Amino acid sequence: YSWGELLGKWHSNLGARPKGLSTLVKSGVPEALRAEVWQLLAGCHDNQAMLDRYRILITKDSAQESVITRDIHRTFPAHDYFKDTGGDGQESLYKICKAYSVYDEDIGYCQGQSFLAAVLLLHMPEEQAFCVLVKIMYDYGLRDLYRNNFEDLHCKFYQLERLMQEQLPDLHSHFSDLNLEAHMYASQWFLTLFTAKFPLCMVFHIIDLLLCEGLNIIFHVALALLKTSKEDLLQADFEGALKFFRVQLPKRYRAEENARRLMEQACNIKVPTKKLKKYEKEYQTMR
Repeated sequence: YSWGELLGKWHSNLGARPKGLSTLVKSGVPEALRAEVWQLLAGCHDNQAMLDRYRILITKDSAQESVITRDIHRTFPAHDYFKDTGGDGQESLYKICKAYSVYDEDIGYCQGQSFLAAVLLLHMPEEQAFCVLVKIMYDYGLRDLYRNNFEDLHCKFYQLERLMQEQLPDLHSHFSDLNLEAHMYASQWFLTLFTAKFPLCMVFHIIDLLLCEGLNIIFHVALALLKTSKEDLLQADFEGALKFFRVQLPKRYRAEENARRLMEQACNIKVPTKKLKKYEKEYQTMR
């Protein structure tokens, strides 16, 4: 089945996902089609109200200049589009982040959010990147992870640990012996959607899957990463395991072949909503 046939049908029934979308996203959106598909998946249709709002938000001043500026100078600094500090990429990135800090009047701009903005900007006009970023934060519930001094993120750490305990017991046993807990290695995984440390070709694939199947995909990729790395991690001590996550693990998905396979593995791995429910309740009652 093809993206050509699928988009043809999508465009003739705008408010409804056509069949076979999931199987196609699983293999990955062709780079060339991402601007269009991502905006379809997120329910962005060249909105005029949002365009006019954005043009006003980029004229307002933000409290988080310094947090944004800090993040921008370290967002994909080896990529040609973002390398130089006076460049059009960084400027556009600045406008997006500044517009989000004003748009979201409870959370504002969050540390590491510029990595996600950048991924979107690479594929679409600045302003469209803003709209998809707003969608991901609000509709896909990414901003809720930050809410309440990170309440729901902590819940999500518990869930991954219980999933690991059920699906990777040897690794869970070894992590238990080391007191290596999920909040030490998995915070950027959940908060930045891997865009904080992982390679562009890897994270583009992540955005494909997230926008289609929602935030639960992070569980799938986290577990696939842990599974493929089992033997490295099993021989690691405390400091080694963290150094492995922060430095060695990202380098392994720099190429399109290794990124494609990991997403395949992530999609074969089952994270039943029921089981997530179970663990969420377990956690909820604790506090």
